[PDB]
Amino acid sequence: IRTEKIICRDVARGYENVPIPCVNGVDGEPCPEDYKYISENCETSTMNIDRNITHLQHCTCVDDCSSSNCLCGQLSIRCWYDKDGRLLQEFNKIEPPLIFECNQACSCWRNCKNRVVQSGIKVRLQLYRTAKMGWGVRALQTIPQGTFICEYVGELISDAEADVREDDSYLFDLDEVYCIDARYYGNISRFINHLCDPNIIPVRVFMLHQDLRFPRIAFFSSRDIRTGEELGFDYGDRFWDIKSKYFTCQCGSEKCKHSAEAIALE
Amino acid sequence: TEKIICRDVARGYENVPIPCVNGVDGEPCPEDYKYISENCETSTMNIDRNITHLQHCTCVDDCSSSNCLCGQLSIRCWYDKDGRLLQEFNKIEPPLIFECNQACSCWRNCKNRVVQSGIKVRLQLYRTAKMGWGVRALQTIPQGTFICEYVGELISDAEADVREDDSYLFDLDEVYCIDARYYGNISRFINHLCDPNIIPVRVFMLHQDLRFPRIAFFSSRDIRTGEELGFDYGDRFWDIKSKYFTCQCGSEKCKHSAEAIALEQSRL
Ligand SMILES: C[S@@+](CC[C@H](N)C(=O)[O-])C[C@H]1O[C@@H](n2cnc3c(N)ncnc32)[C@H](O)[C@@H]1O
Ligand SMILES: C[S@@+](CC[C@H](N)C(=O)[O-])C[C@H]1O[C@@H](n2cnc3c(N)ncnc32)[C@H](O)[C@@H]1O
Ligand SMILES: [Zn+2]
Ligand SMILES: [Zn+2]
Ligand SMILES: [Zn+2]
Ligand SMILES: [Zn+2]
Ligand SMILES: [Zn+2]
Ligand SMILES: [Zn+2]
Ligand SMILES: [Zn+2]
Ligand SMILES: [Zn+2]
Repeated sequence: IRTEKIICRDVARGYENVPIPCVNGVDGEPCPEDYKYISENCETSTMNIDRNITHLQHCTCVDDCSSSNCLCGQLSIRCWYDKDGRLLQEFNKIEPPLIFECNQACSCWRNCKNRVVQSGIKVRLQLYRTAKMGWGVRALQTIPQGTFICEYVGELISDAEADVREDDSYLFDLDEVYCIDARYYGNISRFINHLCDPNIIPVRVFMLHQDLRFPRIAFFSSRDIRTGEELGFDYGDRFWDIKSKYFTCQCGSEKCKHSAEAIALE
Repeated sequence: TEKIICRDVARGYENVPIPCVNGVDGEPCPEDYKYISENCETSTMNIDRNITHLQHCTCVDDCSSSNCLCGQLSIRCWYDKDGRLLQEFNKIEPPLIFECNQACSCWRNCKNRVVQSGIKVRLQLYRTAKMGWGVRALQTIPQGTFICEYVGELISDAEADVREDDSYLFDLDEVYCIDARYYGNISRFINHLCDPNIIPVRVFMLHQDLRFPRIAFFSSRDIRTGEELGFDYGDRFWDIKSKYFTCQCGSEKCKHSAEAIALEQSRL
């Protein structure tokens, strides 16, 4: 009988607001050290991101940015965050709008109501060894629907650079066109597995800059997540049209659209 | 009577609030600039952010050993266990400090990350008797304590050479400058002292682009509660401004007062 061992107190090395421990109760695999944990996106070549402060769209708010006069919220029709920093129930979870958070050009304070993603991880997560999908990430607490979980962080690369990379299992497309590769450099999101019935959704967010070629990817719970539940987003059709050839989906859901049994039926 | 006219000039952007008071005159809270906690650009600066261009260390401890690569870049790490510059630190010609970064194998709480950890002392923007607004300590501050960074708009020497208001310029001696006139933090309000209690140190943290050192002020001696902060603006500042106004620091060591200018002119 295998018992669960704590093999890393924090894979983030103190860079997140909270520790992200690693456990393994399935096999002898030690803490993954085949990548560089980074808390924010990195560059390995000049991306020339527009960082000009005068190019920022910003609000003239003196309040906590909870009114309809907030220009930043208007950039997505309205601010989609409630008083608790959670996405509103009517938020389009299928085709989400671009979220424009407040920034350093806004007249408002750093603790206004339009600063959720820029404030970082608040929920307790754990890197753990799954039964059939290698490493995965699970909730250490109940997470209500619309809560910010974590950012998809990695190395920013061009569409051209992504097309010459051998290991394309940690790529996130920003559909100039750029990609986030978390193979060599990434955060806790590089470990999140694919679920055909996802419990998290990717949302394009803008904070310190508003260069539309480079949205930041924020994952929000798509529904209420129970304690001990594995996190999962939909990798999309590009990932599966390339990988189904080599392996099938092991999410074990009745709604599975990429398993060997799902393949045989279609 | 003293009046608290702003609870936080930084609008929650620093680790601690920086209130504004005025017990001297009717001057309202300054709003003729934009408070920013980190440097900005209003043109293409192209700061080298390439993570592979970062020199970094392989420490598995708290980077308190002489074997730390980042400390060696700085000759040695100059921070003690409490994050204060060592007594033997060169305050006249300070070395370039390379703090640890996102490429080092160490943790975010290692001993080589004082400046990137931000303001920890209680500061106050206040109205002075003779020099307009100033900044003072609301606590006693031991020698070698990190105070604040000189934050502003990054501009080239070419741009600094055509800007009209040069009263908030800090030269990074391609060369570049930090202009805190339109965009700046609490440091834009620090007055000149011929006998200063703070010193600027060039520091590298998230990038190691040598055109853009970040300017960190550290106390050059023990600072008492209520004491005004001041650094030496230097000879370029006073060689230009002495014609228009003289230094009011009041020190016996003053080199830029009407009396000091009168002595210098009769000499030359
Ligand atoms: C971004 S990585 C996720 C973390 C990965 N499990 C690890 O141990 O590094 C994606 C890879 O995990 C595995 N994986 C993720 N979701 C899966 C799924 N639904 N079914 C099967 N394998 C999956 C595949 O090996 C896939 O290429
Ligand atoms: C960077 S600003 C400092 C904050 C300024 N006192 C304010 O109220 O905005 C520098 C200017 O402050 C004044 N100043 C600073 N130190 C001074 C000194 N020792 N003597 C006289 N004026 C000084 C001069 O007007 C100088 O150009
Ligand atoms: Zn607003
Ligand atoms: Zn706001
Ligand atoms: Zn705003
Ligand atoms: Zn599936
Ligand atoms: Zn080190
Ligand atoms: Zn280091
Ligand atoms: Zn270190
Ligand atoms: Zn003086």
